[PDB]
Amino acid sequence: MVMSLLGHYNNFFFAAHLLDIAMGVKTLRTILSSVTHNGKQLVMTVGLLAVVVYLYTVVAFNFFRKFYNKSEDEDEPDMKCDDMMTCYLFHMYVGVRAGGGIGDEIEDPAGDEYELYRVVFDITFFFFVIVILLAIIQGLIIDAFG
Amino acid sequence: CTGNQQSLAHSRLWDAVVGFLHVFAHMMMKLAQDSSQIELLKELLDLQKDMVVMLLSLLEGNVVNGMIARQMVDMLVESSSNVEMILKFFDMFLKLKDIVGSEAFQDYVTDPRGLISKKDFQKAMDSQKQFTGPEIQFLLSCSEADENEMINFEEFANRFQEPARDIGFNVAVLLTNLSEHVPHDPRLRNFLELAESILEYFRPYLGRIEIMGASRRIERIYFEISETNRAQWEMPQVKESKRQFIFDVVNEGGEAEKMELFVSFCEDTIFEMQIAAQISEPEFWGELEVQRVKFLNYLSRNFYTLRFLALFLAFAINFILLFYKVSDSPPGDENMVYYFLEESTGYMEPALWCLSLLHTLVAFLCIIGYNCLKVPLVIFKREKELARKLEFDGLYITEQPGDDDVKGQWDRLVLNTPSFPSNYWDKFVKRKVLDKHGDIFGRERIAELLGMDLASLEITAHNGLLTWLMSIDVKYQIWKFGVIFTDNSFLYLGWYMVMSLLGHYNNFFFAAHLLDIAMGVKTLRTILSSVTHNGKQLVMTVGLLAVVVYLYTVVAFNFFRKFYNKSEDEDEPDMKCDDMMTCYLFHMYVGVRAGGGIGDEIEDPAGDEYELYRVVFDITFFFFVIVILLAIIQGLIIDAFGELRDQQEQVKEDMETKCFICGIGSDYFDTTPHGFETHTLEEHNLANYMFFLMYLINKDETEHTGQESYVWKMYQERCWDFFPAGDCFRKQYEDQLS
Amino acid sequence: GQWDRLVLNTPSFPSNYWDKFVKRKVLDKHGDIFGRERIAELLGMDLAS
Amino acid sequence: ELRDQQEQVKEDMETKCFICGIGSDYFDTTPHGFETHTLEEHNLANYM
Ligand SMILES: Nc1ncnc2c1ncn2[C@@H]1O[C@H](COP(=O)(O)OP(=O)(O)OP(=O)(O)O)[C@@H](O)[C@H]1O
Ligand SMILES: Nc1ncnc2c1ncn2[C@@H]1O[C@H](COP(=O)(O)OP(=O)(O)OP(=O)(O)O)[C@@H](O)[C@H]1O
Ligand SMILES: [Ca+2]
Ligand SMILES: [Zn+2]
Ligand SMILES: [Zn+2]
Repeated sequence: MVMSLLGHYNNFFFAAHLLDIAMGVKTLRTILSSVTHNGKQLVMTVGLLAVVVYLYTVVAFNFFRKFYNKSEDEDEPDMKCDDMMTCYLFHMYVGVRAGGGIGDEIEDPAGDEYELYRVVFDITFFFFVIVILLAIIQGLIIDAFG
Repeated sequence: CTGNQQSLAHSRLWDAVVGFLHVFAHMMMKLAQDSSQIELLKELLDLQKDMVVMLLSLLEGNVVNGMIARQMVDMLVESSSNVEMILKFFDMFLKLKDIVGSEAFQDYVTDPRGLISKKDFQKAMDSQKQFTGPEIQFLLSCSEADENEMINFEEFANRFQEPARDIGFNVAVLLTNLSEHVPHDPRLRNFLELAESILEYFRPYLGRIEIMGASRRIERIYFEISETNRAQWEMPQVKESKRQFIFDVVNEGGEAEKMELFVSFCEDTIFEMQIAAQISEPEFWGELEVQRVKFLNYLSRNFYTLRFLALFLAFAINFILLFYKVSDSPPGDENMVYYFLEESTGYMEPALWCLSLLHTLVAFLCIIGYNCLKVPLVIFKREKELARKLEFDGLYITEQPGDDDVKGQWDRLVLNTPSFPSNYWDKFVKRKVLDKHGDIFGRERIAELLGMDLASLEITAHNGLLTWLMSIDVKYQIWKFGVIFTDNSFLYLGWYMVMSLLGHYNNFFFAAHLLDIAMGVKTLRTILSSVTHNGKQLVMTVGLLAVVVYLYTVVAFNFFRKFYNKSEDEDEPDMKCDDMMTCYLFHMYVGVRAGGGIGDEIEDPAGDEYELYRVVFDITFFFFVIVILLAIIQGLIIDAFGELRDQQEQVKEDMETKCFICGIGSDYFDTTPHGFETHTLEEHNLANYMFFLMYLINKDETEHTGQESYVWKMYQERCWDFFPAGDCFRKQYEDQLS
Repeated sequence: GQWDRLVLNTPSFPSNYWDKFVKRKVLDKHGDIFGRERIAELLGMDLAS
Repeated sequence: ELRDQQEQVKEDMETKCFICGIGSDYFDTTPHGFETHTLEEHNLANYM
């Protein structure tokens, strides 16, 4: 009722009533219940993912700072990792939505005296995050629903 | 002894007991009205306790409908006129103790010394209709009450509680035994109803053990559970250890050895309570020593809170470290200074500097607390296992270690040491093994191996700047240090402290403590365990993937070299595959991180005389790697995690249909309401068995009952035939004689 | 449990429950061992007078 | 399922007798009862 009242102030507030009452049906009621079913595990797994990516951010900030360049206009630097907050935000935002981890977005390490270290960095980021932690979260949600 | 039991049954003992009950019941009332002959009353109660002990002994091996039980119940119903007085004497003082200290009774006291001011004690006792006129008169008479009102309820209520506790417990045990053996007797129901006030009082103290009896039948055992033995059993650091023990026994314990593991757990938790006994708060050179001893107890008694404090410190340090910034110039070539981004307050840097120090201090305190708390447990377990291997299944005399386990070879060091059983209770294991194996094998060689003095020196028991610098067992200390360093928890704490120290060299080394201690929680602990659960399969699947990628690398190197070009700048070639190492690195690095295999990165083969071959190459690479091997690895990890989570629930749901001791749990005992709960909480309770073991250990050998001596003798020789088999005294007697 | 303490000592506590004599039942059950006057004050019913 | 079939055969013995049928619902009432019935009376190696 409160949001129905608020919908007169702005007509777009009636959109939430499309979702909030569609769950009153039987089939879609358990979809939301699945999220809160493993509530004590979802938040903790997300925290573990955040800690892991934080460790990767620390490693990248200390050593691989020169690779995080995202502009070529003679105003080149655009350093994604020149601040711990900025590097962590870059790793959060697009380091997991990418299909191959953080290695897809950064430049190639071919012949930069750190090629093996950065190859290990990218491979272990991909393996430990994309194909492990995301799969664990997916399995938690789907198994709770099942 | 059946003959003597029948001889006393068919004798004049019953008349003597009746007369004794009469005189005791009358003298208990007579002696309590003056508080001058208190010692005589205490001695009288002791003699009553001895008589009740004799009566209980008369019912040692009685059949459910035994003749001796019926004779005893006839004896009690013959002298009911005095048993009622005894029960009322107990109940009235129990009710007086309960009433005193409440609110209704406290509403009458107005004096400031704690005096009820007699002539208002009667009103206070009459407001709550519990006693009668004569009972209140008797209570008034038993009080001191000088100057016509001086009844000190604080001492009056507690005067008769301690002396009458033993006799009350003994008569409660006797009544419980008689009621549980002959239930079809209305002449005992009135006795039970009149004794409900003492029976309900000794509810938590009265144990109930069912054992395999001496000859052929299940017998019930009643004993006393000390208040301290139950207070320490309810400690938070005990329930989780019990749950871990059940987890291990149910999953990886199997059968035919459950009782041995249970007894070992009972001894381990007895040692745990022994450790916790001296950890309680009450507990020139001498003052410093006692102060140091007192100081080294706050860390041990409060050790997990230090772990939480270290976790909080690590989180705060990492949050502070999140503000680091790098620039080519100082805030005021290739400098690259790592300075701090002070947003609005300059106190962030001193806060980081201080937190770095307290983190290391807390880590050192944590490792000290672990050393003073959980190391004696593992030392005791190792010593006990070694001693019981030596004296029962001798491993360094008859057999030898198989050279495959480092534990057996390392345990050879602690032998021939003057202080080998420093933590184990048994200090005479060397003499036991010498007397057991010193005849078939060389007595002198066994004495040399165990390092004890020969029979010439130690024949029989005929009878600190220097102590801490000369009286040290170097060999024992080396063995203990090796055992401690082999422990996983000690290694983890040592690594924690080492990296805390290293964090002062570079502030970024505190980041690992963010992850390594977050796994101490329950939910995230199995996430890492899943990786090593399928350890023998993960590495091998990764090796298979590497071999497949190597085969594709060979095929690409031989034929499809011209396609691997990754530059267009008139310095074109940039051949990724012109060297087998480079081609393999290109395929492994980005051939699996791509969503469509290696075909996405290389150039198109459209119209190049190899279009079909390269199309097959790309399609089979994609299908065989991306959608098969990666899926297999993912399934391995997720299935290991799921089965690890499911094993934690299988052990939690297995008890609800099975009995931990006698076998069948709920297909025969749940036929009555709360039937499984009764069978668990009354007859077969593992905590009750542990309490019985503690009671036997604490009790003197000369005071052991026949069943207690039988159980103790079987325990000393490590035979568990006294534990209930698939029988619970109800399939034998209560099946027909309900 | 803490919020249920407000509904006590109310003239119309069992407004929906069928049993309107629960106060008298608990007074007759626990009014002897504990204070009858204090129980009446806690449950807010008129005293026996 | 290939991995699970290799585990089902490793747990069917622990409740059934390879020769006479019933394995543990009648012989485990005594301690080491299944072990005795396997190692003394009905042993396939002994039949070989
Ligand atoms: N001797 C026993 N025989 C059979 N089952 C038992 C025995 N002792 C305990 N159990 C099982 O354990 C249950 C109670 O013990 P458990 O420790 O599992 O639970 P809890 O008392 O709620 O836990 P806790 O005290 O550890 O917090 C019983 O309901 C029963 O299923
Ligand atoms: N005749 C039998 N009847 C029933 N079960 C049997 C019989 N023989 C063997 N078993 C089962 O097999 C188990 C022992 O044989 P098994 O080969 O499976 O194990 P193992 O001796 O540890 O292995 P191995 O000797 O092959 O290394 C017994 O515990 C029982 O479960
Ligand atoms: Ca004796
Ligand atoms: Zn049982
Ligand atoms: Zn068989």
